[PDB]
Amino acid sequence: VSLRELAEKLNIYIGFAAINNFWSLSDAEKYMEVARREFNILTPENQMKWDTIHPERDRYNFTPAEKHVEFAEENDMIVHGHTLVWHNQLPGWITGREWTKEELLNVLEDHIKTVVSHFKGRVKIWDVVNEAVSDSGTYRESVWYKTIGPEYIEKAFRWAKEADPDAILIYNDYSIEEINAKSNFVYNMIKELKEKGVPVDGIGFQMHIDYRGLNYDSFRRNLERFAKLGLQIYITEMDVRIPLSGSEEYYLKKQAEVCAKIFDICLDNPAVKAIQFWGFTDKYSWVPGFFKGYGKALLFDENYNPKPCYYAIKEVLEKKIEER
Repeated sequence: VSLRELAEKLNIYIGFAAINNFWSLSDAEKYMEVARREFNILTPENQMKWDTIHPERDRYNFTPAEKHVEFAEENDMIVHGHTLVWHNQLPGWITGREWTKEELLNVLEDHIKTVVSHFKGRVKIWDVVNEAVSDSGTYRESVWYKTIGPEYIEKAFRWAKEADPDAILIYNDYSIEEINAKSNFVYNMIKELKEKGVPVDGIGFQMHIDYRGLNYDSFRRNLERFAKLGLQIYITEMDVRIPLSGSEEYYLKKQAEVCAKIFDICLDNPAVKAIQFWGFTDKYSWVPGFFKGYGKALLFDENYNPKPCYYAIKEVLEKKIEER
């Protein structure tokens, strides 16, 4: 039984992030086969981002993203868009010049409406605003915030909902799984947005954690408070990094325990609608390059062979189905 088959029985989605030009990889055939066999939701890792989809002020390139959508549709997967507003990897036409509030607001609205309208009805979930809060519990001083002020967030959501009323719009961020200064800020930010009628349909927890896991009680309580705001919950970029030194056997065992616990807790909260990993094979992962000294954070090894965490997750899913 595949992960997606089990997900269907529990009425949730389980998926991954698709690497750039996955269709032309030297091992594209094997990569795509594992993907279609196991998952029912796909997030383009980079090809829906600004620098790829909107390379010049008046130029739009949907070509790569369309291949991601085509693959998903052909293999019965829904698509998760990523991401409309972010501070990293912005094109030179944005970072290379000074802006005024009015000019950047027009730029932001134009981008959001064009991109969202282009995939209207084909992308079910959109990461509208990504990582807008600093790691100190304050607004991140990005070009958007510094130029426009906090209103860019509320406006991004309203514009996206206008372009596609049926799309589920979410705020996505890292290190906010537990109750802490950062998630507290996010909680108040979203509570306030929804009080004002802003269309924030859900929240996304990236889940970029390590073999040590999380404070599970805090995670459970945090999921509960966000669910009570009337939000759908998504685990969006999960990976459980382990040290590339020491006993791999020991770390993969801890990795499996962590994955099993996260799934156990998520499945117990009906607001969680999907769980995705930021890739699926250790052969293709952003972890080694970002977290020095770490890696082997995914479900399958470099040879596409399932790891301990894969079986652990599957058993948890099967257990939930039986109890129901």
